[PDB]
Amino acid sequence: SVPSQKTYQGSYGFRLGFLHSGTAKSVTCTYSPALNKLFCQLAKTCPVQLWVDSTPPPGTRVRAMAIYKQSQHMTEVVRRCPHHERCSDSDGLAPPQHLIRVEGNLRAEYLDDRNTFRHSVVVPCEPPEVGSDCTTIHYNYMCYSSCMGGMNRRPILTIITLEDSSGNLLGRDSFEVRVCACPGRDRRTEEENLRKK
Ligand SMILES: O=C(O)c1cc(-c2ccc(F)cc2)c(-n2cccc2)c(I)c1O
Ligand SMILES: [Zn+2]
Repeated sequence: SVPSQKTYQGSYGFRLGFLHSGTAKSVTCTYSPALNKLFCQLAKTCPVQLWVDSTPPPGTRVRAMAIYKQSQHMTEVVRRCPHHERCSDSDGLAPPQHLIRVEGNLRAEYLDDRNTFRHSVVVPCEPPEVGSDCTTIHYNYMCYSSCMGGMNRRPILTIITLEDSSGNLLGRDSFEVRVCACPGRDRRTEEENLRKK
């Protein structure tokens, strides 16, 4: 009915990481550690790092799913709004209803859960490239937080799960997301609101 959001490093020490992009007016994606919140523009690249202490087995996968953050909306499926689901911006792989896409990975799979109707996107784990210490997934969010008939100004969380080949849980992390026109300004505003409180 509601997916768990409990942080769980698990046996492999799984956790996310984010770049330090700053809060200039021109920034397209920026992460606030104080808020545990990603701010991004519509359909722009959101780099999310995956970190582990030890290598999970071959066949491990990484899934992303959005849920509403407020408890009174958490049973509602997060989906694209009535406008964006019809705007024919498909990449050939993501269903037009899905909020979260993975960019530039032909092995991404998109699930419409047959029991919960929730959407998710899952990719195989791949080792870091030589010279790197982590792997990065590039996500896109395909509706604004404000879209009427969709998120409708309600905050969402993205839950990232590390899963075995059967889909069993190996690790979990999460972050809030706001999809907005000016992520740098909005991050600055919300961090100031937190400081004043
Ligand atoms: O250091 C490593 O060997 C390493 C290895 C993997 C990895 C590679 C292949 C596989 F099948 C399962 C896991 C990995 N990873 C990729 C997505 C989630 C974690 C990471 I981050 C690593 O740092
Ligand atoms: Zn929309």
